[PDB]
Amino acid sequence: GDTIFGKIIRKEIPAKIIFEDDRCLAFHDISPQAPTHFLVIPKKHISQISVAEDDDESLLGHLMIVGKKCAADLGLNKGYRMVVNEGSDGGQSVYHVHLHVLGGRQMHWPPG
Amino acid sequence: RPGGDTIFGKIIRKEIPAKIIFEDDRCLAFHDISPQAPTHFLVIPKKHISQISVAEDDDESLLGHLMIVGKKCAADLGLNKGYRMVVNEGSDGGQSVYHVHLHVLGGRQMHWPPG
Ligand SMILES: O=C(NO)c1ccc(-c2[nH]c3ccccc3[n+]3cccc2-3)cc1
Repeated sequence: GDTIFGKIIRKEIPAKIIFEDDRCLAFHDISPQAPTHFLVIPKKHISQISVAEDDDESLLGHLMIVGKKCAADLGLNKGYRMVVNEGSDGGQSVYHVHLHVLGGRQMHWPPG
Repeated sequence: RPGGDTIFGKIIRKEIPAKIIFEDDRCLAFHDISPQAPTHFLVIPKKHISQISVAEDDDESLLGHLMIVGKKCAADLGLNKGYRMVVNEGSDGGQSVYHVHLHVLGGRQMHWPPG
């Protein structure tokens, strides 16, 4: 059940990597919807947040902490929006869990 | 007054009413008063963290717990077709209350971009 995000983690295709550790990867979105638009993904293949396990909690929190640290480092001092999409109604484009982080512009309401 | 005195702190302490979905020792899930989708609820920590930008490293498991509770709640509410989770930070993010909150929206097709 491989995805393009699997290929990015395995370094088989190019991505502009912002941050990496032993358990996650942050990289700029190829189809950016704001001046800054990046993704934070687990290296573990969790297909969708709906199937995340209880013992994934820390890992999921880690994505958010890394995301907020990356945002600060990228100069997003007026704020930002974090997004996780699930399933068809959520508009989940890739069946590998991913945290979007968008900023550098006013984000509007509703959030889609 | 633990929880702070944002509206969310008052909800945690049952000083202001809310439509509560789920509660444990770490968090509270309740319906949003100005819903942007057929289902729209919030998951908040009971610990007052003002915004994600000031979360501590040791808040990781708590932040994770918000998402796990969010996904469980979405399932329990019958959002079978999916949903969108949102955290807003600061002015550009449209953050309305300075107590960290995970929005969970579903029951309709969500569009792109997410605002
Ligand atoms: O000024 C605001 N937004 O721009 C604002 C933000 C939050 C509340 C608010 N949100 C609630 C969400 C869920 C349940 C109860 C809520 N609530 C009660 C009183 C204010 C308020 C009201 C206004």
